[PDB]
Amino acid sequence: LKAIGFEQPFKLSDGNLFKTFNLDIPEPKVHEILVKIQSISVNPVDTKQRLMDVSPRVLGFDAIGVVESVGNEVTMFNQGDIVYYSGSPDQNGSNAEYQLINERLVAKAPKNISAEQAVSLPLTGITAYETLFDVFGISRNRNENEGKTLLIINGAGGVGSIATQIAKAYGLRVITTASRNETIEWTKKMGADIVLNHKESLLNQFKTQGIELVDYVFCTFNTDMYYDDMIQLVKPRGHIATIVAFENDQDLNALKPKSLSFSHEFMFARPLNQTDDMIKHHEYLEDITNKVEQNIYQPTTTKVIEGLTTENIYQAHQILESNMIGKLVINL
Amino acid sequence: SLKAIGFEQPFKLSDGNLFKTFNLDIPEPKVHEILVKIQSISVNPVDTKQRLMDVSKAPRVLGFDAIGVVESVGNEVTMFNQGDIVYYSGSPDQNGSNAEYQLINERLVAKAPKNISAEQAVSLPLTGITAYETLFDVFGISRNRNENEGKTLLIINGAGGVGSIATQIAKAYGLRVITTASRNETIEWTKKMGADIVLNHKESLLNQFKTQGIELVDYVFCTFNTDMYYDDMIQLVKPRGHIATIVAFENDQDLNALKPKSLSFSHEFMFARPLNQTDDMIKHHEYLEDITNKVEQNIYQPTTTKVIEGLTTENIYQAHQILESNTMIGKLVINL
Ligand SMILES: [Mg+2]
Ligand SMILES: [Mg+2]
Ligand SMILES: [Mg+2]
Repeated sequence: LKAIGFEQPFKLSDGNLFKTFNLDIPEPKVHEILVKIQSISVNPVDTKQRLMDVSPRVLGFDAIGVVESVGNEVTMFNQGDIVYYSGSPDQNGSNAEYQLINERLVAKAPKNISAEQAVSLPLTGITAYETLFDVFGISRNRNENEGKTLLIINGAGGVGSIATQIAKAYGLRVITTASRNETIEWTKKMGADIVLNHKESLLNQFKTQGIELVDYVFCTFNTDMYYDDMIQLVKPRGHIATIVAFENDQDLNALKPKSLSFSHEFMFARPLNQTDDMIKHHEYLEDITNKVEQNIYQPTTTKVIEGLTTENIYQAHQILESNMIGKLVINL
Repeated sequence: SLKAIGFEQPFKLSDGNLFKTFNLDIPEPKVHEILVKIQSISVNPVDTKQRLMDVSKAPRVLGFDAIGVVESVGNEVTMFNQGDIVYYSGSPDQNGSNAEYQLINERLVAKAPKNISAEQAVSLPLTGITAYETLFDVFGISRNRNENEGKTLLIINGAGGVGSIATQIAKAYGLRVITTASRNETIEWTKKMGADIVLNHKESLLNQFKTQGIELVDYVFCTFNTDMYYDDMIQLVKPRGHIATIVAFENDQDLNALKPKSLSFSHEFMFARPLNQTDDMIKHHEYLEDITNKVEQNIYQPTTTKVIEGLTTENIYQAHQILESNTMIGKLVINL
């Protein structure tokens, strides 16, 4: 099988240091299933994971494809199944013709949309579900979330786009931020109830528009810039979280006056730590599938590139690092 | 008129006993306020920190733990009658308990337990409300014992005021509690409070977990020197776990250290509810009432270990010195 990888970490200005590789096709460990890949997505993380040492390295943490084979302990899937998933950065990525993945991290993909559209959803969707249900602790019952408001700083990114949809489906009011006609229209398309401009004072906008302090705040870009804003905008005893690493250390005492909680969401904590509850990833992907088939969620692919090649993956990293509305996808 | 102990400007204890005795009018309670004739008070770390704040209008009167008898009530109070024996903590934005009388909103008060003395009961309001918020609000433990069984709390520095009562609460609600203590006095005391396992925070905590076969914990909170133990709390908590402090950091911290295990970090502040006049201020009443019920059932024990007799400037000063020394086990009380 073919794969795109690298031997050492690099910045793009170093040059295109992706190379092709020819590997075997293994058999699936007992709870593993083996997947022939149809399409993949590129995520901020691939650009971040490209900088780490190499213990080649093969990136890719979004995939959809057809189940080639499964292991003797598999009860969840069959050869033939069209499945999508994210996986984990300590196993070779989806940047390959074939890929091994544990069954508990996978779900059948929706069939009422194209493969290239459905593959916009696994990494971003799992991340958003973990943020809403595990971190913030919203109810699976829509009525129990009545009166709750979520603020998403940067609604137009991959996680922002799907989290908006999920939060709406589960009964929340969703406020997002977007600062140009293109990102404003997109977040509105995703279901935002109120759109604010993150390049101008947010608290001012809350005051102007009569917006009360929010239950939960979720930052998806430049958290250093918005740490104090998140604290100002959340209600006492509320909860703020990020999915973007900070560039600098912060004052945790700033959380004291309102007795706040701060969470750093990382969707790979479950697989990386082989947690008892890795199955939640399957459960979240399955809910996504159901809601896509119901037309409650819509996919978020806006750019498609054809061919899993070193020139392509490099271009995709150039694009991700420019900081995209919705998702970038590559078809094999 | 009423005697109150207070001060005109923030000061260090090295500046001497600048507490002063004031003669003040006895207030009348507003609609939902009660007027309490104070019997006993406790002195807490927060007293010593608040003694460093600018005084907006003189004098500043501290004191954030009280028990006494209801003298009167505002005209829509329904939760209490004249004569009721009640206890509470209150809030730093109003005159505190270092006085013969005090006003407090009814939603922040509960009747005290009847089976222990006033000097024992007053050890409980501030530490207990802080422990209930940490466990129920911050960590989100269940009111249902079964939902908590199989879970473990670690308390770093377990023998202080909040650590003492939290150990009891957590045990009552079904958790395993691991505490840390590093000298004979504190080890014995935390065991007496109910700790299942006691570890030494002067030695590698992770090495103690490995060698004793301790699984990573569900919840960690730190009651002293959080800068020193931040990285430890991250090491010892389970993936997607929750860590918290009730004391301020000296230094900024790397919040990316929370990322690998997708962790939550909370800074618990007991006064956030009254200071923001939150809609759910009644939780303070609710937690104080649960403490009273469990004391009367002999499930919780009071934590007073030192008593000073007399509300005087000398005694308040001596209490501040004792608290600043960070050597107290359990609680220090002053009887009026
Ligand atoms: Mg299932
Ligand atoms: Mg929670
Ligand atoms: Mg009641």
